[PDB]
Amino acid sequence: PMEKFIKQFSFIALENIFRELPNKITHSFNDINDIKPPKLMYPIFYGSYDWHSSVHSHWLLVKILKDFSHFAPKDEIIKALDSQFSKEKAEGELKYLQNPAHKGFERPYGWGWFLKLTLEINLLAKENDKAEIWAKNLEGIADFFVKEFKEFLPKMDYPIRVGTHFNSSFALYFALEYARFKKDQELEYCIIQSAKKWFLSDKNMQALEPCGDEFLSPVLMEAVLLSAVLHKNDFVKFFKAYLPNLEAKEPATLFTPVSVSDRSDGKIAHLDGLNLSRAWCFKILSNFCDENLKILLRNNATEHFDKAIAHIEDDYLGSHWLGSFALLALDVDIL
Amino acid sequence: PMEKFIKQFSFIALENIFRELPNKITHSFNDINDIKPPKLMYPIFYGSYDWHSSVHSHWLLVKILKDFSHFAPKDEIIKALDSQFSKEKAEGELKYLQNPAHKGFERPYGWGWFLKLTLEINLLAKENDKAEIWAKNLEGIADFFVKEFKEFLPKMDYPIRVGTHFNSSFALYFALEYARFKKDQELEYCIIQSAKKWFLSDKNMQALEPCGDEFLSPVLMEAVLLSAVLHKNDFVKFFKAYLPNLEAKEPATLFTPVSVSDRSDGKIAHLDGLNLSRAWCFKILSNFCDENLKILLRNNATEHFDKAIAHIEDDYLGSHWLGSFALLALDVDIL
Repeated sequence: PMEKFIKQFSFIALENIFRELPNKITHSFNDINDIKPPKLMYPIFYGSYDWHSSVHSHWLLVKILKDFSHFAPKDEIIKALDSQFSKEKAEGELKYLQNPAHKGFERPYGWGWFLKLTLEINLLAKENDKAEIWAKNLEGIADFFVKEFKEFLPKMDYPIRVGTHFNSSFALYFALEYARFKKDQELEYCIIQSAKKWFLSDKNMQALEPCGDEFLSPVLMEAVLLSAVLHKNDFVKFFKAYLPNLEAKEPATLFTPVSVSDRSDGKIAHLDGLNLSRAWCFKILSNFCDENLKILLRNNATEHFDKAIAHIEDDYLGSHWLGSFALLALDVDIL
Repeated sequence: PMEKFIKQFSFIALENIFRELPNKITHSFNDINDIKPPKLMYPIFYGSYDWHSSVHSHWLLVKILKDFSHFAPKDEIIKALDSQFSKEKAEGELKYLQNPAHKGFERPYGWGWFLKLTLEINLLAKENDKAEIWAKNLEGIADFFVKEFKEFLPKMDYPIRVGTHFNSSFALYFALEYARFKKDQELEYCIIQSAKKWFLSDKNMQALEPCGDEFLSPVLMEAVLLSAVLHKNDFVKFFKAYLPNLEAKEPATLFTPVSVSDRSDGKIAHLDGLNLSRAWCFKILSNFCDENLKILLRNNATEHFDKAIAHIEDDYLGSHWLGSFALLALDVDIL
């Protein structure tokens, strides 16, 4: 069952990381000469349509290598990642990141996904010596993003709730996993304090969702971050007041997989990812529920997943990223 | 009182529209040679930090020329606009827009602001012979955006609510003004039908605002669009059920000017614009209210405006755009 998915995910992500065109850059500069093709600006992450999608397509391959290598073109993936994760190319990425004219680049979606990639590489490095070299070569970029989080989070009086790549909860969820693995107590504290400051008074959520270009659910992603930030007992109480009518399938929009009118439009194509990431969030949250609601949410997750899984290769505007959310949804630890 | 502001805004905008650096592009391409400095990609709108801010800095200058010329450096503005709005440069912008590899560029914020610019030029062309020529030279670009709107709105099953440049209500508010001036009945119908479909069931808004990078209020901007879409008596009934506790200043966030922790960060700097755009929206909405709520919202608007107006020149990350929102708020007809 996973066999078909892993083969498909492998093919997609391997094509993504090397595919140069089409591409979209979001690039600030104060020097007219600092306008170059992505291949030169981003020596590793130039493919997969944009920088952050290339990062998590690399993550998808690392995750497949760590946990699903029997289903995957293992040798091809290892050769591909080896030529990508070199010291010189990583120094090129760090050079772009550390240039003051590029301040704010990829905040926070690329930051969180990069820490998730670094985390997955370090976990693979527990058994694979090549991944220990990859982890060493990418350490400087990871340290850059950790520092940027520590510098920026204290400035955030307010969260960013929208279900696009600016979503605060998504990026901090991954940064928190990274922080706990690295035992970065200061990053962990910064994230926990920020989440509590922003979200602890949220209750009886309206959930005006989805919006036309969202690939994340504002209310679910926030709950998922808080499921890692709060103590279990505290989270269960918070969650019951947060969405108090879930057992009646309310708010109804969360139990209705979203419609996708045109997969050839880059923004509307995000809504396929919403059905996938809703499935992912529902599975995570199901582990904090009593048995009846647990199964209800997992059934809901499967209905959302099934509405999107068949379309992840319809268009490169989907296939350059949807595989990562499909695997995230599939791989949640069911407890 | 307006005198200081108009001379200030003119001073700011004339520097903006010709200032090349720093700059930020959001640029998609399917040809590796299609990566050029903004001055070549956008022969008119290469300045003022980014394409859409350049467009509405041009609007600010046109608006000043039309309605505040006694306070303005008219000869300098006319000379600047004359060299900007040439047939050759407009054809260059249109060439970029019509390239299929650039599909979706600047949707919808740049679209609405360009139609607002075109509207103001066409109004100025009733009295100024040079604006007649500018309007002819920009007509192809306006026609392009009108066509892209008519093509895309039927695909939007869901609105975009976030208070950033993806905000549907902001862009459609300006596009609707343009449509009514041009007597484009189809564009008007598209907008009205979209707004009704997206928003008519919204009631008792939670208003989890602001978020950290917003320069628009989701709930207010939506009400402002509906104030132009619905008949007055329908809007009055809708608005009362929409924010039922406004007369008791609830939700409290709408009566609290937002905090701006760091004006040197491009995203946090948006929060200065939010205080200004809230003031603008409150003034518009006050004209639809009974005397009690009218007075409350107008006092609230003044406090929001006063919290931001002094900071609009603190940093280029603000001055490349804040003047336009200051003028919008100052220019609302109090009825």
